[PDB]
Amino acid sequence: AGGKTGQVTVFWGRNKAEGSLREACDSGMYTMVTMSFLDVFGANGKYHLDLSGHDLSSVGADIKHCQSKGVPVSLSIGGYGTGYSLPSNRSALDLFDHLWNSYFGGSKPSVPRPFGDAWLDGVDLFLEHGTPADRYDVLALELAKHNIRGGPGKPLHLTATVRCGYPPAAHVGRALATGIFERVHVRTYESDKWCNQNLGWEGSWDKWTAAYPATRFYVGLTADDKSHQWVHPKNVYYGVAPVAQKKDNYGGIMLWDRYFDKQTNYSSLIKYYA
Ligand SMILES: *[C@@H]1O[C@H](CO)[C@@H](O)[C@H](O)[C@H]1NC(C)=O
Ligand SMILES: *[C@H]1O[C@H](CO)[C@@H](O)[C@H](O)[C@H]1NC(C)=O
Repeated sequence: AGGKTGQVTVFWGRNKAEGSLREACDSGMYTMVTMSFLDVFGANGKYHLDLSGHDLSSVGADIKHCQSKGVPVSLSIGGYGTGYSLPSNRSALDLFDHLWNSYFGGSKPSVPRPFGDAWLDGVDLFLEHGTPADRYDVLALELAKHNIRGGPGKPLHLTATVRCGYPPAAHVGRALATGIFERVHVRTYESDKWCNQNLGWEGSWDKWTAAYPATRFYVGLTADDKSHQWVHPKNVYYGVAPVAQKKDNYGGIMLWDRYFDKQTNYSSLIKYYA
């Protein structure tokens, strides 16, 4: 049976008023910060990073500062938008190259590095949109092969942030089928009828965790106390946390997002139940 792990992953980059990345890591509330989102990519070779107006000039320094404090920083690709797809093996490999040379251990004269010499700690796949033609499995495998634990490089935490419902959309299922994802953040705060904190998340949680034994599962909760899917701390303590932790592959809690958490201080208590 699983149990508390003390792990709390939070999303950052959705609202410039949420403070700098450095501030997030300095709060001592998170064990991982995931920036969002690289929202444009595909078979045409055009890539875009959208951090909602945040000052990009200081992100590199903040990333390194976070890492020095033991807080890894990841980059989520995708999002709720419609500007991305990965319809071929070639497009998947080109995206890997772009990520590698722009944010990780790669270096190419023609490719600028948004955060300078900072080297990110992971990649999260937030694939709201996709088709059976997408090849996220090819991208995932390449990223997994660069998760080095005993050689020239550093660990790369490969994750996916998915909808509550099981089974997942085909393109997500194809990627997860590789079996090499380290963590999956199951969003239980979407309005999805039959599958959210109000009703059905537990059943889906059972299916998700059982289907991917090698992957650690995080319960995704919203820090927006105005949401109909918000879970009061006392209900996380006596309900959500205990139930989620019954599974052997429970990994922790994911929070959406830094902005909301900053306004409600949700993690102040939640980090103790994770
Ligand atoms: C694309 O990659 C997948 C997985 O490696 C492979 O099964 C498929 O044959 C590839 N498509 C081709 C033939 O380029
Ligand atoms: C949570 O703590 C912060 C500390 O700065 C405080 O500003 C905030 O008002 C608190 N949350 C509430 C009750 O709004």
